[PDB]
Amino acid sequence: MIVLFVDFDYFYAQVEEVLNPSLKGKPVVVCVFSGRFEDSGAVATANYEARKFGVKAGIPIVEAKKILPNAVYLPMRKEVYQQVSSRIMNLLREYSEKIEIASIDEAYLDISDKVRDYREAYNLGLEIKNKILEKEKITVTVGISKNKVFAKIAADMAKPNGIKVIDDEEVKRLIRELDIADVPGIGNITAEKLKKLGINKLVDTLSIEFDKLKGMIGEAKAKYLISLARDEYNEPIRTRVRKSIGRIVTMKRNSRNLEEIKPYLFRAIEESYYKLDKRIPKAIHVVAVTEDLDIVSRGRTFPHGISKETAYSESVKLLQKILEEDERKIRRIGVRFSKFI
DNA sequence: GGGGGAAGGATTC
DNA sequence: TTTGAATCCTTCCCCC
Ligand SMILES: [Ca+2]
Ligand SMILES: [Ca+2]
Repeated sequence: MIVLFVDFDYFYAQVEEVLNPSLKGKPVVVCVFSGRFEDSGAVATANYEARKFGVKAGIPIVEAKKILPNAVYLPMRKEVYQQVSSRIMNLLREYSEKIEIASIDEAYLDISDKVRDYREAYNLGLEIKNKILEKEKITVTVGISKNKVFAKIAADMAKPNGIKVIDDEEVKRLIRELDIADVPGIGNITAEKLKKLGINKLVDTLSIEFDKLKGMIGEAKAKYLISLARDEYNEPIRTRVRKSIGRIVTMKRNSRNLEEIKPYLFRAIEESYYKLDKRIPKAIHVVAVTEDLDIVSRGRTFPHGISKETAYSESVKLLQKILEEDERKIRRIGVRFSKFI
């Protein structure tokens, strides 16, 4: 199998630049404002000018403004980025029928039946890159290798505006020398636990005791890392169906007062249904963030799709159940819909 | 013992 | 560490 992964560079920020080129060269920070106060919320993403100084995905807006008070701060316009994204993906479906859209700015192309060797893969890469730069003025990074994971790792090493192949020889090497925390799917919480087992490289999972690994990171991740270590990575390039849609919102102030919360909940539901757009869910879950930033949710599943009225009544019950089973005040309330027809 | 599916906390981005 | 959106993934429970 030959895999070509495409990762759009600092995507949200890059899109704002394209729609307004005068932003080029300037640090641009795309933000998601929470509303509890002035500048409340986190940064979704920033261009490289802003990242050189620490401003990156996740840092509070307030802190980003302390570092770069004159940077350009823009509100997240997901709808716009999604449309630009869809056009780019469609350009990609032209280089292969077997494409997996892993997210708004990532896609995996199984190009076996399109190229014979990496040289030809690399060259198809350049085509793809140029086509996107020309057509949309968006720079992306291409990763090419034997499977989805190493094709992603190839992109991670070459971004931004890069292109990199990782052949079978580099893979065997990476299995030995790559820091495990750089393995797609392994996050901070799993990364640290792996350090607590003497595991820093993929190869290290082959010596530990399975039941010990299984019971520390989980049977799924365990089996996952072992398969990569034995270089037998098992999971093809399939489509991908967004399986859930929701919305969480922040309230002006905390409270466990049903009538105070309802307006927010109902707003979450309306926005949620706007996105559903033709998709009929069968399950609904209500989500609440307590005053001490703890998450709590309660959902229910039906044998038929959920009309908006049912969604309306059912969410009050779920919210009430929550308020009942938890004594803390609520800070944020949201809903989530899934199991579509 | 274990398939199958809901539920809801945990973790990844 | 805030701080949103979505999936991951143990776990509980019905029941053969
Ligand atoms: Ca990207
Ligand atoms: Ca991304």
